[PDB]
Amino acid sequence: NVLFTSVPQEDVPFYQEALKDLSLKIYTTDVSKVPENELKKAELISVFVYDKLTEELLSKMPRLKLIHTRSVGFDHIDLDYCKKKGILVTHIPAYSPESVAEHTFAMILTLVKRLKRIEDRVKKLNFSQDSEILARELNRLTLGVIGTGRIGSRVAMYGLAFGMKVLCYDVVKREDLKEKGCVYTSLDELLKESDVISLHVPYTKETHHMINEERISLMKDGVYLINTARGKVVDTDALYRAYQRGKFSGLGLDVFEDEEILILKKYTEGKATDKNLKILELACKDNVIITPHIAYYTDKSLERIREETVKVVKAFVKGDLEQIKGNFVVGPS
Amino acid sequence: MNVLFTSVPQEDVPFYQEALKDLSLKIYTTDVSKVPENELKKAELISVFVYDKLTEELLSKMPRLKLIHTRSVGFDHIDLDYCKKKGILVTHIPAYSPESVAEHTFAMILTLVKRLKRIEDRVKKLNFSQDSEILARELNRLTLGVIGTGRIGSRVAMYGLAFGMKVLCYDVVKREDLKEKGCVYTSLDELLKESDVISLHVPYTKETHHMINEERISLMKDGVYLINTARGKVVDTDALYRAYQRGKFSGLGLDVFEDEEILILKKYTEGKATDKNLKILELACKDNVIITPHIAYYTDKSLERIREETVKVVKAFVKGDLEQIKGNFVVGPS
Amino acid sequence: MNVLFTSVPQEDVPFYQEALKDLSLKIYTTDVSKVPENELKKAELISVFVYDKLTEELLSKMPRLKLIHTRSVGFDHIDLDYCKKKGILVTHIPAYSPESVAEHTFAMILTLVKRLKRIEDRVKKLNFSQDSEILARELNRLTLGVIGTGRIGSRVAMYGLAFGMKVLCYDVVKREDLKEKGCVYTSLDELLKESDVISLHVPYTKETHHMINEERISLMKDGVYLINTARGKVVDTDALYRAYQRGKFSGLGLDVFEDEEILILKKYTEGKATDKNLKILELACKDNVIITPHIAYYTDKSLERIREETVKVVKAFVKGDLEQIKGNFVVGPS
Amino acid sequence: MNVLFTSVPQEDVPFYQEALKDLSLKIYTTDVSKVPENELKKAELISVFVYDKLTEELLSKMPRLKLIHTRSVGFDHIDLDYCKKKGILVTHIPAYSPESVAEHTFAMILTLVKRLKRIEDRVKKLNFSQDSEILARELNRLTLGVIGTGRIGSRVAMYGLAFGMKVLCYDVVKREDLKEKGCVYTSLDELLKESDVISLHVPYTKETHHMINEERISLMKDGVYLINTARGKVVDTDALYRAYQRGKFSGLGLDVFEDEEILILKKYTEGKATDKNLKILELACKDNVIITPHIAYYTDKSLERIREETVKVVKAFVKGDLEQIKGNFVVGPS
Ligand SMILES: NC(=O)c1ccc[n+]([C@@H]2O[C@H](COP(=O)([O-])OP(=O)(O)OC[C@H]3O[C@@H](n4cnc5c(N)ncnc54)[C@H](O)[C@@H]3O)[C@@H](O)[C@H]2O)c1
Ligand SMILES: NC(=O)c1ccc[n+]([C@@H]2O[C@H](COP(=O)([O-])OP(=O)(O)OC[C@H]3O[C@@H](n4cnc5c(N)ncnc54)[C@H](O)[C@@H]3O)[C@@H](O)[C@H]2O)c1
Ligand SMILES: NC(=O)c1ccc[n+]([C@@H]2O[C@H](COP(=O)([O-])OP(=O)(O)OC[C@H]3O[C@@H](n4cnc5c(N)ncnc54)[C@H](O)[C@@H]3O)[C@@H](O)[C@H]2O)c1
Ligand SMILES: NC(=O)c1ccc[n+]([C@@H]2O[C@H](COP(=O)([O-])OP(=O)(O)OC[C@H]3O[C@@H](n4cnc5c(N)ncnc54)[C@H](O)[C@@H]3O)[C@@H](O)[C@H]2O)c1
Repeated sequence: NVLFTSVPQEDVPFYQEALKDLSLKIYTTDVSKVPENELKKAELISVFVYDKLTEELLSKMPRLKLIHTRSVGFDHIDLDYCKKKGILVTHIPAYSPESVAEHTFAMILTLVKRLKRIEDRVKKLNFSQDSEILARELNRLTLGVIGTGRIGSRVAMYGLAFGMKVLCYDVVKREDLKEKGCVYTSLDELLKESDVISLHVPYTKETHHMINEERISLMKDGVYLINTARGKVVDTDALYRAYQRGKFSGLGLDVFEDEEILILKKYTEGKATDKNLKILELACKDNVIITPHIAYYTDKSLERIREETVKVVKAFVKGDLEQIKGNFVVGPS
Repeated sequence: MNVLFTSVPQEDVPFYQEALKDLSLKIYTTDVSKVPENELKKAELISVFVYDKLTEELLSKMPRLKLIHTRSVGFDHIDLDYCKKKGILVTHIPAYSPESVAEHTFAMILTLVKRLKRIEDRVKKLNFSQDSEILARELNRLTLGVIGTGRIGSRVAMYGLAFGMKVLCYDVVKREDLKEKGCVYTSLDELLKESDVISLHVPYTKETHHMINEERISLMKDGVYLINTARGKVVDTDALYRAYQRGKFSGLGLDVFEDEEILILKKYTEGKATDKNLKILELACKDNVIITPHIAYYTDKSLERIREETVKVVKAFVKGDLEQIKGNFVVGPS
Repeated sequence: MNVLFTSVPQEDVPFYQEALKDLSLKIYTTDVSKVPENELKKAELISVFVYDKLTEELLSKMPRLKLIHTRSVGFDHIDLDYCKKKGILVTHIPAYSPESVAEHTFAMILTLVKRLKRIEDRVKKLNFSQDSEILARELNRLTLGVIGTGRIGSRVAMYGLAFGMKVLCYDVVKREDLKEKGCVYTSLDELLKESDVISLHVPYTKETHHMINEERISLMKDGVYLINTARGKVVDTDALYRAYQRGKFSGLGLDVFEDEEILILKKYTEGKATDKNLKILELACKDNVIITPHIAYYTDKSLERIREETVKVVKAFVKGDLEQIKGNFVVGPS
Repeated sequence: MNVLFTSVPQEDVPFYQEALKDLSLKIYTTDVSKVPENELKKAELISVFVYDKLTEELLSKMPRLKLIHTRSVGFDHIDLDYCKKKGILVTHIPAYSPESVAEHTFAMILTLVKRLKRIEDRVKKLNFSQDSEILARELNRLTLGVIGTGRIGSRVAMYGLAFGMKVLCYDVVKREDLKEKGCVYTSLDELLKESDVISLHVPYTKETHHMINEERISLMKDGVYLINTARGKVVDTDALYRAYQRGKFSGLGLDVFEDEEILILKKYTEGKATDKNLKILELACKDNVIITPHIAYYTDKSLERIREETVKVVKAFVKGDLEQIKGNFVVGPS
C-alpha cells in the first residue's frame, strides 16, 4: 500500500502508470488532509517539503516502513522519531543542483545590474541613464558562499568564471574549489569581507537563524544577500529591520519563513503571520527579488524527480535496498 | 589647443574641467547638433559619445578639426571616409570594460531563461503558486550561439562554457584560444539552426546591416532566445516584431535597437518619432522581453576607465605623443 | 484642566499648541495605548482618532477623565457603556464633511462601472483597442441601494438621482426630503435583491455587525457592485472573499475593511497579522476591485474643519459653555 | 441597392447581414482606405465610423454615392463642403447616448480629484499610510467650466450642479434651461481664469482647432484639472505636454487625443508614428493623468442604440422615406 501526497495534478497520471502493479493512493493535497483510514494502511508514503511529518502525524501510521521525500531537503521530517521506530527515510540528493545554482546567479545578476529598477523606468518611458541605474561588475566583487555542497560549490564556480574573489564557509573544505581559487575562511571573515553573500546550507539546529541581528551587523553596508536554502536559516525579523535601515544593496529570497502560507494560500483557512506581510512588502521594493521557492523548478529537475522517485519505490517493493543506498537519510538498520 | 566635449553628463563636468584645466576647453551636456556654429568653427579636438552623429554635413562646419575622440568602443556614428579624405584623426576606447557588456548579456539571458519577469508579475498579484507557465529551463542543457567573438563576445562564450552550455561561434576570425576551451566555430546558418540562445556582439557595418533579418530569423529554432547588446541596426526590428507576434521567441533581450536615440534622448519633444519606437515600447511590456536603454556598458568600472582613457588621449594628442595612444586609433596617422 | 491629545499628525502639532497655548496640553503623534500611565492619570480631556481603542481596560487608567473628544464622525472605537456608568462625556465631529465621503463613494462606483482599472492595465501594455472586455455599463440604467441615509448616505442617494439612477433607500428612520426627491424606501431584503449597486453608510454597532454576511450576499444579484465606506466590521470579510472567488461581483469598492489598522499603521512590524489582511491584499490586485486605505474623508476641507471643530469643543469645555457644543455630544450631561 | 459598410466590429457583422439581407450589402471590418476601388465605385450608400477618412480624394472615387451614414455623433471625418457641392446626403446618430460620455467625463474628474491612481500605486507597494501626497480636494468647493453645452456638455454641467460645484459655461448657443438650473455663461477667458476643472465638449471644426493652445492654457489656474472627451484636435497636444512638464496641472484626463488612431488601430504596424503618440504614451504613465482609448461612448446601451439607428437610417433611405430620419441629417436634401 503506497501513499503519495502533495502531488501536482499533472503528475497524477504519470505515477499511476509508472506504479500500476502497486496499490496506490494519490493526493494532490498535503498529508494533514489525508483521512486516518488511509494513513493507517500506508506502508510507503511519498511526500514533498510542505508535508510536515511530525511525531503526531507519524503516530497515526502504524504500518509505515519508508518515507520518501521528492526533494533534497528533509528538515520537514522528524528523523529522530523514524530512527527510534525503525522507519526508513529516503530523499533525492541530486536531481539538479544546477537548477538552484543557476537561479542563484540569476538573482545575483538581476540585483547587481539593477534590472528591476530599469524595468520600472522603461515602463514610464524613462530611457535615460543616470546614477540610480549605475551597475556594478561581478569581477570587482567578493562572493561569500555559505555551504559549498552540491549547490554551493556550483555557485562558487560560476563566481570564479565571472572573475569574482570567492570566499567559502563550510565544515567540509573542498580541494577542488581550493585548487580553482576559492578561499575557505571563518564565518566572521566571510561576513565582513563579502559584497555578495549566498546561503546553501540545509536547515538544522545548527543553521537555525544563523543569519541573525548580530551576523547581519557584521556585513558590509550595501551587501547583497541571497537565500535559496531554507527560510529559517535567516531571522526574517532581523532581515526586515536591517532592510528598513538601508543595510542592503539588494535581497534575493527564494525561501523565507512562513512561505507555505502564501505558496499554499493557507490564509483561505485562517492562517497568517507578520512575516508574510513583511515579505509581501519587501517583494514590492525595486532592489528585492522574491520568488516562491521555485529555484529548483526546471523541466530537467521535474523529470529527474519523477525518475528517482519511481526507482526508490520499485527498489523498496522488491527489497533491493543496495540499489538505492545513496538515497537514504535514515538507512538500515 | 581648442578642445570641445559634447554629450557629457553633468556629473562628469567637474572631472574633465579639472583634468584638462590648462587647455582651452568647452563642455556641452547636450549633443553636437546643438552646439553653436561659432564654437564648432574653433574646435581642434572634439570628444563625443555614440549619439553625437558626425556626418559629412556636421563635420563640414569644423574647419579646424584635427582629432575626433569617441568615448566608446563603437564608431559607426562617425563618417570615417570623410575623416580619411580630410586628414581628421579618429580615436576610440576599445576596452574600458568588455566584462560590463558580457555580464549584462548573461543577466538578460538568465532573467529570460528563469522567467523572472513572469514570476514577478505573479508575486505582485499574490500568486505564489507553481505551474507550467513558470517552469524554467537550464542553461547547462542549452546551446549558446555567439555571433562575433571579439573582446565582448569571447567573454560571453566563456561564461556560456562555465555554465555547461554547448557554445557555437561565428566570426571571420576564428580564435584558437576559444576552440581550445570547447567553443565550436560554425557557419552562420548552422549556428542559427542549432542554438537555443543567440547573442550578437558584432560592430555595425555595411556588412552587418540587418544581418538578422526575416530570413535568418526563420532559420532559428522556434523557442529561441535572442539577445542584442551590439547595435540596433544589426537586427531588422520590423522582422523581429512580426516574428515575436507569431510566437517565434521564448524571449528577447534588447539593450540596443533601431531608433533608440529618440527614446533615450527624448527627441520626441522636438518632433521625432518612428514606428520602431512604438514597436519596441509594445515589446517592452511583454513578460518574456527585457528592454534596457543601452546600458550594458553602464557600470562604475566602465565610467572610471572611460574617464581615464579619454583624458590620456587628449593629453597625449596636445603633446604630440601619438605612439602612447596607438591602440586608440580607428583612423591613425596619417 | 489637563488636556491630552493622541494620534495627532506631526503636521498638526504646532497648530494645536498655538490654539490651546492657554491650557496645560500634552500632544502625542502615537496612539493612546503608547501614552505613559502617569500622563493617562493626569488627563481630564482626551482628544483621539478612530484607531485609539478607548476600551474599558484603558479608560480604567484615567480616573480623572471628564470628556472624550474623538476627531471623527464614528465613535465605535469608544466604550460608551463604560463612559455612561462613570459619567464621562463623549464628543465627536458629526459633520466636518459628509460630502468628502459621498464623493469618494461615487468615485469608486464610477471607477468600477467604467472599468477604469482594466482599461489602465490595457493602456500600460499599449493595448488601445476596444472590445467587450472593457464594454461599460451606464449608471442611468442601474438601480442603486443605499443602506443608511444619514448625512453621508443621503448625499450618495442624491448623487445617484442626479445620474438618473433608480435609488432604493434603507434606514431605521425614513426621510421625507429623500422620498420627495424620488428615493424609494424599502425593506433590506428588497434592496439587496433589486439593487445593481449597493453602498453602505451605517455606523458600526452590535446591530450592524456583519450585517453583510453569507446569507445577505446570497440575496444580491449575480454581478452586483458592492461599496463599503462605512466600517469594516459591517461586512463579513470572509463571506465577501468567498463570494468574490465564486464570481459573485462585477466589482468591489472598499475604503474600510476588517483589520485595516494592521496595514494602515504597519502593526505587522510589531508581530500583528491576520488572514483578512492577506485576503484584502489579494483582492486589491484584482482589476474589478478598488481598495483605499480609509481615506474617503481625507480632503483639505475635512482636515481644516476637524481642526476648527476640535479647538472649538476643547475651548467650550474648559469654559463651562456646554450649550455651544450641544450638537457634538454623543454621551451628553448627565 | 449597393450598400457598403466599413469599420464594422466582427461581432456586429452577422447582425447587419441579417438586418439588411433584403439588400446588396458589402461589409468590411477594416477602414475605407482598405476597400477595393471596384467596390467604392459600386457603392450607393456608405456607413462608416470616426476613423474612416472621407476626404474629397476618397469621395471623388465614388461616382454613384447618394448617402454617407456615420455611426457616430461626430462628423469631422467627412468633407461636408464636398458632399454639398456634389449633392451627397450625410446622416449621423446625434443622441445614441450623451449620458455615456458625460458619465465617463465625471469618472475621470473624480479619479483625478480623489487621486485614485496615486493611491492605487501606494496600495500596490503595501503603503496604506495617509499623508499630504494623497490629500484630496472636494468637488463641492470647486468651479467647473464646461466648454460646449450641447447634449453631452449640458449633462456634465448638470452633474456638476448635483455635486455642489459652481458651474461656468461657454457656448455660442445659450441654453435657457441651464441658466434656470443655476449654470452661469461667461466669456472663454473668464471661464479659463476662474475654473478649477475644465471639460471640453465641442465638435471639431476650423473654429475649434487648437482652441486650447499655449495662450489659452496660460490663462488657466496653476493646479487646474483639464478633461477632454471631445476631439483630440481641439487641444494643441504640444502646448499641453509642455505645460504639463512645467507643473501646470493637478490632473489631465483625455479620452481623445491627436493621432490617437495610430495607437487605437495599431497603424505603427504599417509604418505610422508621430511625436504626439510618444507624448501621449509618456503622459499616460503619470499618476495624475488618465488616458483612455476613445471609449467614453463605449457602453452596452450605446452599442445597442447605434445598431438600431443605423438599421433605421438604411431602411428609411432605401424606401425613400426621408421624413423618418429627418433628425439624422447633417447634410439634408437640396
Ligand atoms: N530553493 C530551492 O528550490 C531548493 C532546492 C534544493 C535544495 N534546497 C536547499 O538547499 C540545501 C542545500 O542543498 P545541497 O544539495 O547543496 O546540500 P549539500 O548537503 O550537498 O550541501 C550542504 C553543505 O552545507 C554544509 N553544512 C551543513 N551544516 C553546516 C554547518 N552548520 N556549518 C557549515 N556548513 C554546514 C555541508 O557540509 C555541505 O557542504 C538543501 O538542504 C535544501 O534546504 C533548496
Ligand atoms: N550595449 C552596449 O552598451 C555596448 C557597449 C560596448 C560595445 N558595444 C558594441 O559591441 C560591439 C563589439 O564590441 P567588441 O569590444 O567585442 O568589439 P571587437 O572589435 O573586439 O569584436 C568584434 C568582432 O566582430 C567580428 N566581426 C565584425 N564584422 C563581422 C562580420 N561582418 N561577420 C562576422 N564577424 C564580424 C570581428 O572579427 C570581431 O571578432 C561594438 O562594436 C559595439 O557596437 C555595445
Ligand atoms: N470612510 C470614511 O472616511 C468615513 C468618514 C466618515 C464616516 N464614516 C462612517 O460612516 C458612518 C455614517 O456617517 P454619517 O455621517 O452618515 O452618520 P449618520 O449618523 O448621519 O448616519 C447613519 C445612518 O445610519 C442609520 N442606521 C443606524 N443603524 C442602522 C441600522 N441598524 N440599520 C439601518 N440603518 C441604521 C441611521 O438611522 C442614520 O440615518 C459613520 O458612522 C462612520 O462609521 C466613514
Ligand atoms: N469621446 C467620445 O466617446 C465621444 C462620443 C460622442 C461624441 N463625442 C464628441 O463630443 C462632441 C459633442 O457632442 P454633443 O452630442 O454634445 O454635440 P452637440 O452638437 O450637442 O454640442 C456641441 C456644442 O458645441 C457648441 N459649439 C460648437 N462650436 C462651438 C464653438 N466654435 N465655440 C463655442 N461653442 C461651440 C454648440 O453650440 C453646441 O452647444 C461631438 O461632436 C464629438 O466630437 C465624443
